[PDB]
Amino acid sequence: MNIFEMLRIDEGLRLKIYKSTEGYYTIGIGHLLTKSPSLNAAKSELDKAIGRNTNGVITKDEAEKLFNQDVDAAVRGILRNAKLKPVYDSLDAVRRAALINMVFQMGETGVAGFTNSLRMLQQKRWDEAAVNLAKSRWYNQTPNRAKRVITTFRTGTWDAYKNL
Ligand SMILES: [Cl-]
Ligand SMILES: [Cl-]
Repeated sequence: MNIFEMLRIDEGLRLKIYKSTEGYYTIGIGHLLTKSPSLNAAKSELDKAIGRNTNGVITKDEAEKLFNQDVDAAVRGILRNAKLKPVYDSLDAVRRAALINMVFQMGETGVAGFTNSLRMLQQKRWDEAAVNLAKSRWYNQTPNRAKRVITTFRTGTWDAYKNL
C-alpha cells in the first residue's frame, strides 16, 4: 500500500464535477475546484487546471495527473511548514502517509491547527494522539475516513486499508 493507493481509496475517482462532502465542486480524485457556489466558476477553474475546454468532464489520465500534482503539493506544503515539518520528519513511513492524507483533505493550515495531537505524535504517544485526534469536527463529519487515518497513526500499519 502507498499514499497513492491510500488516498485513492479515501477519495474515490469521479470524472464529472461533483459536490464533495462539504458541498464544494470537485473532480477526479478529490481535486477541489472551488468553494464557490457557482458551477460556472467551477467549470472555469476546471478548464484552467486541465488546459482545455472540458465541459465538466475529464479523462482518467487527466484525473491522475491532477492527483500526482496534488500529492506532490501536499508533501511540499508539509515540508515548508514550520509546524508540520518536524512532525513529519519524526515519523516512520506509514505514519507519514497518514499526515499527508490529512493535509490533502484539509490543507496545511487546518492540519497545523491540531497542535496538541501534533505534539503527541511527535512524542510517539500513539494512543493518546488517537484519542485527541477524534475530538474534532473532522472526525465527527467524516468518521469512517477519520477512523482509518487515526488507526494508521495508532498502529503504524496499513491494516485499516487492507480489504478496501
Ligand atoms: Cl491545478
Ligand atoms: Cl467518512
